[PDB]
Amino acid sequence: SLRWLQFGVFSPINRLHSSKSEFTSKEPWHFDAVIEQSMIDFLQLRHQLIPYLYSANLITASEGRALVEPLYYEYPMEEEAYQHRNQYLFGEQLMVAPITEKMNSLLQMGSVEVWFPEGTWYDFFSGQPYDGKVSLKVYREITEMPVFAKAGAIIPLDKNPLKKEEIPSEIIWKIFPGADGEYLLLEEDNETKAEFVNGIFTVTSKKESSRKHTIIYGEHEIVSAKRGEFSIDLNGKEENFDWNFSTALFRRLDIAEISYEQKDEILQQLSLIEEHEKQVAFIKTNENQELQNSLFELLYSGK
Amino acid sequence: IRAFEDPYPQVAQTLDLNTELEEAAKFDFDNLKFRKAYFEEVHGPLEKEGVDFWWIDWQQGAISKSGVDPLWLLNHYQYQNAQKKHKNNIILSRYAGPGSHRYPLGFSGDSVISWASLDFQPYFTSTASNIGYTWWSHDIGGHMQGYKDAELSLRWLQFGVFSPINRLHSSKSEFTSKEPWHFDAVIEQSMIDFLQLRHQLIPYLYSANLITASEGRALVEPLYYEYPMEEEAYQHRNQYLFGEQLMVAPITEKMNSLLQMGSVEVWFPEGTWYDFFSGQPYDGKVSLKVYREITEMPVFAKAG
Amino acid sequence: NNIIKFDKARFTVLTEHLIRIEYSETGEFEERMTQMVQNREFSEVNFDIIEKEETIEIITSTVHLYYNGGEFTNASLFADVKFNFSVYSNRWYFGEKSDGNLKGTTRTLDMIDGECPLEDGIMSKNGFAVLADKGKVLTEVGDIAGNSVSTIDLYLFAYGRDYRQALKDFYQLTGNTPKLPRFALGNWWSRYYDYSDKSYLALMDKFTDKKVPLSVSVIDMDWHKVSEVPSRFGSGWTGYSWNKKLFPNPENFIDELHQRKLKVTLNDHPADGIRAFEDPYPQVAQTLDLNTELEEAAKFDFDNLKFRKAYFEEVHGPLEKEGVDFWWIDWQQGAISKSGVDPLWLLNHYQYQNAQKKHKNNIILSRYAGPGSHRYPLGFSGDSVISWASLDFQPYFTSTASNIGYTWWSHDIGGHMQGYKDAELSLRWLQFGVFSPINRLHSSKSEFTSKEPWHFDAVIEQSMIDFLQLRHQLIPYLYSANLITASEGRALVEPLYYEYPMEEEAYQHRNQYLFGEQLMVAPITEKMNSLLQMGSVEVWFPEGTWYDFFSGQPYDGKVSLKVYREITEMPVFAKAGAIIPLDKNPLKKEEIPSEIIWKIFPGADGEYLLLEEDNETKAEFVNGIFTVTSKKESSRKHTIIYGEHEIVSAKRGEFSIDLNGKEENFDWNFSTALFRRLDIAEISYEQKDEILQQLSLIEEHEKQVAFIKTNENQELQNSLFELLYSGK
Ligand SMILES: OC[C@@H](O)[C@H](O)[C@@H](O)CO
Ligand SMILES: OC[C@@H](O)[C@H](O)[C@@H](O)CO
Repeated sequence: SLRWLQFGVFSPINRLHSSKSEFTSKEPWHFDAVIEQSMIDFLQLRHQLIPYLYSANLITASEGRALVEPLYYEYPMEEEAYQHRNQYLFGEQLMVAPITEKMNSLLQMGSVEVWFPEGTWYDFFSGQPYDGKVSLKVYREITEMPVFAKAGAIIPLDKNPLKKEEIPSEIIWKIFPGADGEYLLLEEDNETKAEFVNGIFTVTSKKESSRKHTIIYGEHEIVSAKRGEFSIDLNGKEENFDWNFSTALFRRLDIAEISYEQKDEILQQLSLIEEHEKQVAFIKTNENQELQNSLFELLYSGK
Repeated sequence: IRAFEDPYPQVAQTLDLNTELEEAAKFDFDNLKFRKAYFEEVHGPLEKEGVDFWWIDWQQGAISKSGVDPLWLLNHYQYQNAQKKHKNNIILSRYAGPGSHRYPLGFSGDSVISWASLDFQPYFTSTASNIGYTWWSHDIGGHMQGYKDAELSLRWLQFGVFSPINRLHSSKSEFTSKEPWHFDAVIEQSMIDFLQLRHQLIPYLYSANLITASEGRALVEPLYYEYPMEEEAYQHRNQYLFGEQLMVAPITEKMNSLLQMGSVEVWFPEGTWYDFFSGQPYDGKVSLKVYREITEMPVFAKAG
Repeated sequence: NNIIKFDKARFTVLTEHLIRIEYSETGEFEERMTQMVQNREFSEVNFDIIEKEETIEIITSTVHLYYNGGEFTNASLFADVKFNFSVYSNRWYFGEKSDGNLKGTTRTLDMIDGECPLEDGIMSKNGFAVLADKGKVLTEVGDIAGNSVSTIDLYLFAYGRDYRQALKDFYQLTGNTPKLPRFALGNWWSRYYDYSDKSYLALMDKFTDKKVPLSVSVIDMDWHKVSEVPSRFGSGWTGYSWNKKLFPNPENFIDELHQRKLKVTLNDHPADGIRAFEDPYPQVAQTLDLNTELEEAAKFDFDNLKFRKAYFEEVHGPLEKEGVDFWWIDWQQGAISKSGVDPLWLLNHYQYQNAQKKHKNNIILSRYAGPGSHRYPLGFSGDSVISWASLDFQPYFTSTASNIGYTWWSHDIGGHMQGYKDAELSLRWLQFGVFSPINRLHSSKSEFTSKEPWHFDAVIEQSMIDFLQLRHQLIPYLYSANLITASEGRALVEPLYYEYPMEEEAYQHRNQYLFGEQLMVAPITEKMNSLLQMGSVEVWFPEGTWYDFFSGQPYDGKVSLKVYREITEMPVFAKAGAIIPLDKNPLKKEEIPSEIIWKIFPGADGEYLLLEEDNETKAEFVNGIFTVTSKKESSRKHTIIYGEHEIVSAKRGEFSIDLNGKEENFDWNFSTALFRRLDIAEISYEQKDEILQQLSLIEEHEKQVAFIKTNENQELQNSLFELLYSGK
């Protein structure tokens, strides 16, 4: 039910529905506290995405571009773009690889094989980095979805998803460091251009308005509730996400339903072995094949 | 007490040791002067800093010149010495044979973390009453090695709350903490609820403690103590009487994923029984498989 | 000085790490040698004593040994080591076992299919071991004298993880291993088969035709009467009388083997003694005054001086006169004797002594007879079951034996009896055998178990012939190591933990070993994966740069890496700067090589000392300069191979050559190796094509590894990973 909702949020329309059974309600509070909270978080995220969704709607209607695109629309000459049936582009800034198989109980994580095009990619939620071009098995807890953004991506989010407003009074601009980027937010009665060029972020609009703009640069909120058109130099600011190998490794070993002797040995050897190639050699000896692939994803992001 | 230790100068003077050769005060509990140095000059300064009682952690065998197990010498003499610190003081140490119940508490040590270890422990604990050793303190959730399973940790804590002592402990792993918040919101909340319940039960537990001491009745009784002529009382190894008012059937096997519930076969003696938590009723005498979510434990009370 | 008495005990501090402990009811302590101990003369060492009325403590650099008086008990006699290898296994108690012992060996592999228990050795991960001396005392000249007056006699070893020094001082205490003769280090031929003189000589000539060198010709029990023995005598198992239908002129047959430069040994089953149908019986019956009309047997009795003398002079004597060079003592009839001395120990002790009258540095072939019996090489492990499990045990069994100083185990290469046919098992076993102390092919009485290479298909036969030639190329290296065992107490075969005592991985690769000082061996002891058409073993590479000795495939240490080989290749490695001498002429019958190849592994300095019968030759590699010198001059011609290329051919005398200009790199390359492994693999052609294309196209090493990580064949992932690791 939770994986299906994760997909629905990153689908054209997010309509919860069920047949006549007393037992098939999609109410988040039908489920346990963990599932309930994750469902509520995703349902709030859908409303946060409405500006991005409404803009892409106006693009479909005016320029004949689909919100959801097969990978081969953007990468028609890459063979891997035809080999990831459930992977897609979601508007122009986001790439989605939904987890659609039950978790491996030994890992306490589900997984999907992701194709990362040439470029630097970040997990939209965690900032975990990936060097494209590569095909890589990625693992997530049942509460986390594989959604990626390129260096230079700019995504607008409604800052007030619960407040009943015909158009957002406040937009968060979420920026992924490491390249130039551009987002055009089309609305009922405006257009707003966010530009990021040699570390300069500039917002302009065809019409003035009372809208207040929040800017998040990688990890850090730089500007809260700033009105009107402006420019800010982000060259001074920390470009790096907090995501780190050591923290992620500890979490994956800690949730895994494996032997404590194996957890201890993996934590000790990956902490002690400095050379990346010898860390990979160490995980290649592990008898649990899916555990190897999970540890490999962390070592590949951390390379 | 070896030559690097803080108390060594004082012990070396007391026992006439050659300090330039770094002569150790070797463990010798057969020796009156060694024991006196151990209690007065080694434990003494640590008790003056505020140590209330001693966890004697002996795993080095049964060899002495007297032929007396050093574990028995430690438990006997340290229990006696503990009464100078505090009225009705305790130790925490392994079982030293029949009569060593005079030196509570029992400490069962380095269990492997497994469903198997949990499934043995209620039987182990009630069976110990048959040699009068009624205060076993097990590492709740298991000590070492074994496998991670948050459900196992939660079932183990349910049992510990309805055991003689509820001591959370783990080995040296970064991964084996028994903190409730180590686990997900569901497991964490249930663990917190069970830990609160242990303190709710202290009046009951403390009253039963006075009964053990004055009347020779175990807190944890095998079913056959109350029902000696009932064959079913010999066929439910993990089922027990917990004081005089409660019957416990801990769940000690992983849940059936299709039901999202664990189960145990309970024998209900003649009479009307209720689930202590839910009020679910049961007409005895019957043997019935009972099912609980991982957050719920089978504990029963009779009408009245 | 180094002797302290207290109560009824005596303590001798032989080294800072070695203490003799004795108890005596009579106040007399034992000075005589024992079956085990040959020498208690050691240089004075420093230690401290705390002696009180009722207690003594002896303190060395590595142990506190305590005695509280009275009879030795676990409470009265104990010791703490001055190490922290364990949290609480650092105490020895008299008569108690502690954990950490790395084991030693056992009498035999008779009837063992896979693993069997071993006795304790003198080596422990926790730093101490006790070696009980339960043997009889010897006379000056080495005869059994009777019971020790030291009714308890123990050696406490407290060497920590200085395993090499423990073994050195054990050899000082128990006597060094004698020198082997060079002939023992070549290939032996053996088979429990009723050869005639003609059929045996035809086989030796077939070995020559097939380019397989041999040093020893074993003749098993069918040399003597078997089925002809009248049943009133018992069986034909014991025999001292030639079957004259098979060997009508024994002395001529043995001269024929001698003319082929082969040493000859006969199987001896001693246990039924010399019975009345035997050819030597009239002479033995005269000497021992037996009742010949009642057919009184000379029953086996090695406690008896007159029996031993009759056995040596009147039974072995005539066979040795016919040309028998040395004795295969094949005892499987138990440990019972009036003296309480194991008949196997008496045989090994006395036959090894007697064998020295025949030849300088002569040998026997016999089962292990307990601590000190390394004085009577060679070891014979006996009737192993022909199985993968038995081969998988054998490397571990062999290196572990060094922990009780028994360094010359000769296993039946390819296993002895029963079990199952598998040509690949036979080939893997020979690979190990070649890199073992002794390479003796042998088999039980089956028509189907010959170890002849031509028993097998063309691929297996050629590989077997190649490995059998390699054994003879290795005799210089083996002989030099043999002189090092005899002179310095260093085993040819060492467990990894002798060199790397502090590396946990040195305890985790049971079948991996150092073979002399220049080579590290990881034999494959499991059947191949048919999908890969390769077998594999997990290898621990210590820090440093390693090369496959055969291929020059490189490995950056420290790493644990699964390595894959076709059934025709063995994992043997050498470090940067390794120098290994090879006989250039393994098939030529020379008493010492006329020509040595010097194989140099580039990338560091190195040094090798080739010890011989009447020379020492030093090879030095310092800043790209290779230099050969010798204690004595000789006609010897030296060939130098530096990495891939022959630099100097057939150069005489001492000399120095600059190799700084020459190619250091081996040809071994990723692309060639990748193609070979994909090509032999029994996998889909679509997978082979895709792997070849992607690993060629993807340039970044980490993305090549990411590509192989997606492969659904887990073992193919590991095989491709080994290549990428070597190619990083
Ligand atoms: O002091 C460390 C010990 O291993 C303890 O943690 C055990 O609980 C003793 O049984
Ligand atoms: O003499 C026949 C024996 O069976 C030998 O072949 C064995 O190798 C002895 O162990």
